[PDB]
Amino acid sequence: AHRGLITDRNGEPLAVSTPVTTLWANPKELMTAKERWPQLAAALGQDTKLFADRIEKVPGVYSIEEFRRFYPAGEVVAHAVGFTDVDDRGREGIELAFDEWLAKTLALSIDLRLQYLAHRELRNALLENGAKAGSLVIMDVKTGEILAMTNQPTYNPNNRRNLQPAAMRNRAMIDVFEPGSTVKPFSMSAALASGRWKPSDIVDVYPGTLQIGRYTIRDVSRNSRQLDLTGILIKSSNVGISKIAFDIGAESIYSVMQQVGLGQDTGLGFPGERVGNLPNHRKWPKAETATLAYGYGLSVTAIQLAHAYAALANDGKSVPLSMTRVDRVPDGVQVISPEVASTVQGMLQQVVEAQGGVFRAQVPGYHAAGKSGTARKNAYRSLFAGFAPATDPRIAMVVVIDEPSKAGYFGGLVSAPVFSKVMAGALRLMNVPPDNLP
Repeated sequence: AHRGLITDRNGEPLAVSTPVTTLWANPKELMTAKERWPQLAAALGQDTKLFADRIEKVPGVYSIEEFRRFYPAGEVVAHAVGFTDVDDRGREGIELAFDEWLAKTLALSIDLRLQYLAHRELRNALLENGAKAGSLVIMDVKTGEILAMTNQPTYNPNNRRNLQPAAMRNRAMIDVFEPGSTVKPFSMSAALASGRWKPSDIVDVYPGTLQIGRYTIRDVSRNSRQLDLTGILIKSSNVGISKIAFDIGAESIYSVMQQVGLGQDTGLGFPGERVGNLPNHRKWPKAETATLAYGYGLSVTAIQLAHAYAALANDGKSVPLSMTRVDRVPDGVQVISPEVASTVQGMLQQVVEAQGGVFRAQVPGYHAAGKSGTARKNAYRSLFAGFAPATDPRIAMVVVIDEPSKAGYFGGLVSAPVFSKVMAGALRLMNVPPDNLP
């Protein structure tokens, strides 16, 4: 049976059926032309005796047209597309998730142009920083479509030999990690929604440490005393966000993170896909309120993180995630009030653009918003999550760089230049008009 074509969103082929032949034979018609057996084996490329024992233009040898898959883009979309086995059955990715449907053309949400850009830049960043692995997710904030999803290391699905187990993992969907400072905008959304905090309110975070029993909350950058809420985000102050969290209570923060999908089911029927964990306590301990607020008290995937930022970018409205091309966009759910989402967007723009901010995440020609983070796995993950253009957001992106060995001090900000280059390239390919012109 001829398997359905898989294409990218523009009709580019990603998985195609090619005809193969099971040269079958009954052990009774062949047995009438034994003198022809050696000649068969010689053309077939098998040993005479092995073939003769196996049986025990040739009579009894007939063709049966069978099918097999090939992947025109190879390693570039290996994890999203996946592959079929010898018997042409979906064994990984979309091939497995849409197996019944395929065994009818299926258009993915992936834009192969953005996929080649993301793959290349993620690969270059891994080589420059001496990193072990990486992942990069690009989402259309208006449609919920996954426009690019790349993982490094990757494999060639057309050449499945000497494969390393590391290359097979769909990291963007299966690797669970603590998002760290990238979840502070959700902690800020709870603070703003509480009615107790405004962006201009000040928190005293000096000396960049805060003692809670035998536990010590520490900021990475410790040159601060009074910080407003934008400053807490710019400086990644774990101390500052913990004090806000003690004032608003962990329950308000847990609700926002739950609503944006952190540690929750994305709704995608993608095989292997992880959920991570968003803890919930009857009575929250002081240290867990703080660790939740600064991103160490939960575990998420890169897809959930991009999805959460896509909701923030889309004025607090969450559009369901999709791995297939979206023609009719679903209604979406208001997860953060639009006024709060709008204020948090403004602060995240300042994180990238303000003096002392993440300047390497700046996108030439556009206003961009985002937040960097480190995930302490010594070993760590460098993270960057953001969206652009900040005035009418179109794309949300998450960059994950695992164990950058060549990064010294400022190692945690290794993901920010990748976001800049991939965001600039994606917006230009998408013909997005610049919103930052002097």
